Amino acid sequence: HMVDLRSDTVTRPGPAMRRAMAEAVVGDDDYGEDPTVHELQEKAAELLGVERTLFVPTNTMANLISVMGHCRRRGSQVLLGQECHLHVYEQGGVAQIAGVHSHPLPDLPYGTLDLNELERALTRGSGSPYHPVCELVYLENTHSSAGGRVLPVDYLRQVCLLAHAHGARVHMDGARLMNAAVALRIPPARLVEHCDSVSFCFSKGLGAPVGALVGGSKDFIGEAWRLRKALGGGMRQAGVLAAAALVGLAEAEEVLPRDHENAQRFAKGLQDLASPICSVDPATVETNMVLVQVAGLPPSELCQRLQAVSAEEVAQTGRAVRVLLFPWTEQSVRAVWHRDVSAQDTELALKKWEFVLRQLRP
Amino acid sequence: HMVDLRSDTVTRPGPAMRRAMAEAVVGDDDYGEDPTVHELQEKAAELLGVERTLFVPTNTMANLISVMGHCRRRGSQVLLGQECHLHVYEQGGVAQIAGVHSHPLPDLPYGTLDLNELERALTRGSGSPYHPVCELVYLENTHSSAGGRVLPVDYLRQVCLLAHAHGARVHMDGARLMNAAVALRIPPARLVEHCDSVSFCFSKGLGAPVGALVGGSKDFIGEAWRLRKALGGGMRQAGVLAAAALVGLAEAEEVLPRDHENAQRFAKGLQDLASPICSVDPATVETNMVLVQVAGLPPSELCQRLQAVSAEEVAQTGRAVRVLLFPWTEQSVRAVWHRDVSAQDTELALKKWEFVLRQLRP
Amino acid sequence: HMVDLRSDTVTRPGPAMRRAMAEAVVGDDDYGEDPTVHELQEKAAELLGVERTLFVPTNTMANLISVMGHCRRRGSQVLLGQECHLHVYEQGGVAQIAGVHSHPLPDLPYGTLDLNELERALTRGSGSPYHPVCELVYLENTHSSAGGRVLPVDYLRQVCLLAHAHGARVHMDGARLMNAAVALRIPPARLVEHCDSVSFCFSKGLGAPVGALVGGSKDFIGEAWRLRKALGGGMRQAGVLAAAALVGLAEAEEVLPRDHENAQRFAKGLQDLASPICSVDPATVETNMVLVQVAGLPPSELCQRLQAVSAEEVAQTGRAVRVLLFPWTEQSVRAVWHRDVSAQDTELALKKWEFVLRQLRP
Amino acid sequence: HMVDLRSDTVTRPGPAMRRAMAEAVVGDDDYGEDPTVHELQEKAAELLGVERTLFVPTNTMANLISVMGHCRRRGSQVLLGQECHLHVYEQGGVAQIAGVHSHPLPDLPYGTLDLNELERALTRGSGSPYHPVCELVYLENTHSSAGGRVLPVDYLRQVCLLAHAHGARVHMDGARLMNAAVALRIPPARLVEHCDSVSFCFSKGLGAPVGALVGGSKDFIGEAWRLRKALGGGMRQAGVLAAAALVGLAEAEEVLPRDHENAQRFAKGLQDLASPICSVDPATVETNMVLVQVAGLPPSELCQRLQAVSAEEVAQTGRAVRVLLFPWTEQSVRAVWHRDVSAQDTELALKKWEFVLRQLRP
Repeated sequence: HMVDLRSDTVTRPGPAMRRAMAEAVVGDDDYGEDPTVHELQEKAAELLGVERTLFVPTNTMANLISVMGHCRRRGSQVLLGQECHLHVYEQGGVAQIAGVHSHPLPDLPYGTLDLNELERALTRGSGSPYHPVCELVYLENTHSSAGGRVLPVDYLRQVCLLAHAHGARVHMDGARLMNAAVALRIPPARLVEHCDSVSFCFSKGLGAPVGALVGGSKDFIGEAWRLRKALGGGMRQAGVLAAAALVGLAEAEEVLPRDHENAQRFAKGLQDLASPICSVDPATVETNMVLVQVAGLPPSELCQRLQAVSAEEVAQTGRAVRVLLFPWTEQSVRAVWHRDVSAQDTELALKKWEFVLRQLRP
Repeated sequence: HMVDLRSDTVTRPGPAMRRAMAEAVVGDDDYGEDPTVHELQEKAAELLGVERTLFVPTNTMANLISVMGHCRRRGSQVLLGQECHLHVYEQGGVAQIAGVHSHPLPDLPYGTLDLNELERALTRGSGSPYHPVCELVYLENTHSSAGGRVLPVDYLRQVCLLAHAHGARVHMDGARLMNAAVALRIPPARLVEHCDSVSFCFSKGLGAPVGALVGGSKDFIGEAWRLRKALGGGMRQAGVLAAAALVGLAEAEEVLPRDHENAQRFAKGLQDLASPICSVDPATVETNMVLVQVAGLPPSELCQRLQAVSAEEVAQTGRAVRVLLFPWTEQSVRAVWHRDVSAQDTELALKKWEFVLRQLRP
Repeated sequence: HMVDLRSDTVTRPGPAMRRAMAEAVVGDDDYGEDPTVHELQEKAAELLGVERTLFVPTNTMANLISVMGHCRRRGSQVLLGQECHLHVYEQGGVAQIAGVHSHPLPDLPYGTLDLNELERALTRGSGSPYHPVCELVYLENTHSSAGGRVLPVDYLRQVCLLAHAHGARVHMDGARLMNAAVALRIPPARLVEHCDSVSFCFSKGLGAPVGALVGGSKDFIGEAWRLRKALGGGMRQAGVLAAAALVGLAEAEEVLPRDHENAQRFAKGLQDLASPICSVDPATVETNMVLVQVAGLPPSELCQRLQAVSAEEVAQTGRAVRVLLFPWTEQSVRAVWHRDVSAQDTELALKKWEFVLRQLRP
Repeated sequence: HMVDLRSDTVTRPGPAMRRAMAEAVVGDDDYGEDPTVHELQEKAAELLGVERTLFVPTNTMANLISVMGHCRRRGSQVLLGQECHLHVYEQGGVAQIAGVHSHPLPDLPYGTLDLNELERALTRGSGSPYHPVCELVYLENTHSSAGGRVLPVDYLRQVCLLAHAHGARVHMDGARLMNAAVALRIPPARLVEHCDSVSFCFSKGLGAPVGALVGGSKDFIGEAWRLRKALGGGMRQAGVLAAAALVGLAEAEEVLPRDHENAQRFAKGLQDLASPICSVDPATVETNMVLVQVAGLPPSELCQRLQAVSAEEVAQTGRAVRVLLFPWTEQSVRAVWHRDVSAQDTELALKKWEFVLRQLRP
């Protein structure tokens, strides 16, 4: 048996999604003739509170388009977090493709940036010609590398006040924005109100196979089209993909709460083991991610043992469960939940974790 | 009734394709865990005679990845045609994204480049440090802007001899490579043998909704992966799209011959009208495209009249056919055939053309 | 004896220039505290009829700054000539540094672009989002590769009318602008009136060791400063160089006429030889350059023989003159005059040419 | 009277330098025909222990060329300090020109990078294709923003061991490398032994008006030539500037010690005042810079008062000294010494500082 908690991107299409793709009404999106893509873009615009949206192949391209759309001036700068996904896991595309300078600030704690450090940075070269012009403050909600932490609304409000005062825009990587809205029990628009543009990903917790989009004003999306075209994201009959994304958008408020509960149950379960090797504070499990601190064992070996199966596992547990995880830091692993991990899969992953921990107990 | 000959990208998925998408076995392609994508990449590699292939969202990204993969040296240059699709209809991405210099040579005649001009250009800065280093010769087969002209094998052989002598690679934009192979009645590999890398598009004549790929050696595709990632083409469960592309690849040798026949029938039909306004040489209709020369009427108005319907059309023709076309040059329009244009649609488009021509006859 | 006609860049500083450098009042130009640089920028602004000017190290950087200043929009395009210096002999910097697309048009004939082809190109993607936006028309006066041909004022007037109608700017590479003004016997401002920005080079015919500048409006030069800084052209005590440039600017109207006369004398002299190997039309020698057509001998060997000295040369000529020249095309060489080539040096170069031609006469 | 301690770039040429420029033997450097430039490049290569050197207009271009020379791979990364000059005061050229990603690490303390953080960063994506490839570790000696701190030899040795193990090169911004060599009383080559390439600036403490250069192997300088050309640093008769740089290179070991003594005298003098507003630890004044901590007064106003002159200054001091300084941080100012600040100017600047401090004493 397999329980894959490496990422929520591994979500596979359900039967309602598979039917929607085979029954999609499509056209050439490059000509603006795909009705299902237009339906997705209009519904997502209403959900996010933006004027327009633009369907793209990946959330990577959506972030890259947004940065290029705000930071067009030669000698522009993005203020972002040093552990945000754009700065670490996107090939440095801000530089090698957008040609924009990046100024990273510490964000590990709770995915938030120190408002004092952010103000000092926004003021350093706010008018001096010797410094690059900060045209964008880049935010990520939820913050992936911090464990799926939720950015509060008031923090988002303070960032926009600080950015819009120094003549900068605000973009929010909302690759897991619905995970944040459900955690706060607020409509997603309340978070997007405090930003100029937003990314939104269907291929993670929502369960769609392919797709993301850029949200913003008409003018910003108007120029996002040319950038999508130049990067090679201007597909033809994309309504096949948008049909599946429409299904996941409707099931979001019902599917995502179960991912948060399963992650919280796992964190509480690991805590109830009182192991001197693994330590988790369930109060830090805000969404679908659990960061487990490891001691005395390299995190890679913990993932290797949890993925392997032994005859003694079948003895003291009963089942043979292969738990898939990623080593995150030098002293921690990361578990991500999604709709293909059932609550019974979660209990089985807890039992595998008990067995592995016991077989190496100091 | 609608007969859309603007482009072969408007092909809509058939029932076999719609079923394949709903029945696709998928995984995360970013982890290399989608079996249907791997099946498409292996079959296409055997079809094209390359070591590996890499599925991408669009043929635009496939060309951009190839140029970036060959022209990485700072101060690199691409030798290409001044009417090739990359140089005209791709937002100048060779420059604004790849940062590579372009040297266009005349290609309008038959999509071919003068081998003397190509040799003189390859020799100008072949060793001088004052000139950019030519690292790629860019070819397009079939050539779109010239009317779908087929590049002969011997011409491809001479280009590689000239390019590989001066230390340059050869990439072939094969957005309509199967249209060329069927026209020559040869396996597609015979054309790809004379190039280092190749693009291949499923979303045109093959009929798939979304998808293209890069073909080449293992090492070239190995680095194409990082470039696909940075540009935002690294999708997750792309096996949904690759399932439809596998169907069109199997129906290619049976679907494309009908597109060439319908285009040839139309060109002969227009010729049998002997109109002093429209003139076509059917000998120039090598694939699925027909360039119609217009006189005394702006090509935009000809497209407007062919798209419109009048009561007199219903009189002298019987049916109300809306023929969709694009104005190509200042004195010509362009018609492109595909599997959604039936042979009976072709005859109806001929009758609409007769009516329009007669109602403005000088 | 050496007569170096390879280029007019080989001009060495005179005693008045050497004194001006040692007596220059200088400061930190980066702080705007060098008075001699400010004096040069103000005098050149009055000479060219622009609002401001910005001293730069090379004419290469001046052209690169101008292109970057006009073509900042992502997906911008420059319309230029396929034999202009920017497109051929500047490492493709428009692409690898500015990230701008280039659309070259034929200019070899007389350094001019066909106004019909220029209008058809400016109209192709003037409003379509599928094409790059043409934001600059790039002109070169005098045109180097064509033999120092002068662009007429009326042609410059027609280009601006055509460019400013389609929302594009006009930049003029005036690396040899004074050579054109003296040829037309008009103030240099009459040429710059028909452009938005201009380059101007002191290190060629004017005789300065180092220096060039960008001319334009206050706002354009204001942003040219940031670009000069980013490229590494923001020098400190540049008044040392600007002092020598001020001397050459004052001697221009007296030094350059002698270069045109010496070149014209050489062209007439070569014609009076009636050789079936070398042919020049003196009517094509508009400035300080002479293109000599060669037959039966590779142009490289002609340069080798003219540079070499034999005992038979000392016999039938009397002196041993080493004439330095560059092979230009496959059938032509290029001679460029400057202030370090005296009129007596010109006669000696004619005699060397007679001897070489006679010793291989068919 | 003026005492300008804003920067050491304000050094003006001396009479020996002014004579050297007027007596320089020059040629076209673009053709490699300037003997004085070749003399400077050979002497500097012997001084630095590198194979070749390449004269450039500014130290900004020298750093930009080096980064571009090492980080050519698409998706390359530079590891540097977040307060190094390249990352803060160079328009973000690593991004907007070189297209390279930057990973800044904390360096403020002593200009050094934590070897553990540097190892963790070099190991994160050392082999993973999901991360950019670190091809350069960027060091600055002396570190400007930290107060001219000297990087020890052993630290340089440990950085190269760590960088060369993970397949990265090491470049050292030696804008003030001679200030470090004199401080350590070691030949400059001992520092350059622990790097692959080096920058070296003549226009600061050495006193030359214009000039810098890149040092490295033959192959690295060979490609630096093409990059210098593309950026517009390929000057013609640069031997005018190289003659002055040769004079400053010979006077370095005699001029720079006086700048360190004057700075140390000032730091001790300010300390002997025991003011609760200004505080300096003379042990932190390693070279020609003094960072003065300010309290109760914004650093801009302290610079304003020290620059202004009052009748009460002429009373209690005797002279009217205008001390020029830059505000550095929110709580500190920065003073930089050079050969145009005499030791008697230093004492006068101390007396002005006493007067200003006393007139606002809490």
